[PDB]
Amino acid sequence: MEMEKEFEQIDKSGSWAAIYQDIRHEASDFPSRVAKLPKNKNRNRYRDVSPFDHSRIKLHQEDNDYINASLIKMEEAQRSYILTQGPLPNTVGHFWEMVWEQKSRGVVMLNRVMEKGSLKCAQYWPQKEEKEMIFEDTNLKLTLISEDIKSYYTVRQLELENLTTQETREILHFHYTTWPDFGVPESPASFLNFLFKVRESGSLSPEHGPVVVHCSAGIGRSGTFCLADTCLLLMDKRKDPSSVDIKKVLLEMRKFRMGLIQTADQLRFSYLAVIEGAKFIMGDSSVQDQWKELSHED
Ligand SMILES: O=C(O)COc1cccc(Cl)c1
Repeated sequence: MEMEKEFEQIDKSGSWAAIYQDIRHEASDFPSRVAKLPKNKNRNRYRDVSPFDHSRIKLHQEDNDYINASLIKMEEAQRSYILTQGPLPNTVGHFWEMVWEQKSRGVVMLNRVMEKGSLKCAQYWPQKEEKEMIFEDTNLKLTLISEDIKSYYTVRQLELENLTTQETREILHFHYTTWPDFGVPESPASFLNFLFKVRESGSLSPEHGPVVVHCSAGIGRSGTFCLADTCLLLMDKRKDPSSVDIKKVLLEMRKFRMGLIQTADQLRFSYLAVIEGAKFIMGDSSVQDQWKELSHED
């Protein structure tokens, strides 16, 4: 079925939980043996969220190459993403090693450091220009260059230096600050405005390594971001945009990391975002300005 009227049909029939459970039943199951080795216990934030062996990112390090991160490679859309957990106190150095080794330009952060009164990830970037960070275990230095705080999100320019070679690179940090503690946003307008800002920066393009996207576990909000991006790219590429099947795209992405999209509410929101985004893309370009306005980012 098409998307927007499949949507109206699930809403009127109140069957989002059943649609979502079908996806959970059909999703791939692949081994994650490296993640479960005892030496890696303090490298995993959640015991039930692990990367598959076949798609895990390997650190370039002969002692222990493990990080809880997965490469999602979308063949038709010609986009790749790295999805990862929020860094832990003992993995912040590994995180920036991965960014360096995979040649990523952008990092997309969809959570706040504290939510629901508990810590959801480590403070893994510097908050003041004059107070840079040094990661001794991986020999990297990280400096804040500039910060632009808007109503729904913040963009930071960072400098990452490999202290072994004295090479330096510019990394862009895209921080969505307004996802509610419970549930999903009422309107996808600010999330789509945010996605388009990431796109406009070059961070998702083939001349760079894959963008790194994370939330707390790296499957729920993170899954919503790449599912919406990939579906919109396919609708632009194809002769028949109504042939994009969001459930089939989601199952393809779940070949590469478990558990993407964590609730039936997140699934419904993903439909909403793709539907609204397909109107602003057209051929209607003015819709982009509309989202910006409706997002009240100032
Ligand atoms: O389902 C659960 O309770 C555990 O898995 C997660 C933990 C934190 C965040 C997210 Cl999205 C999932």
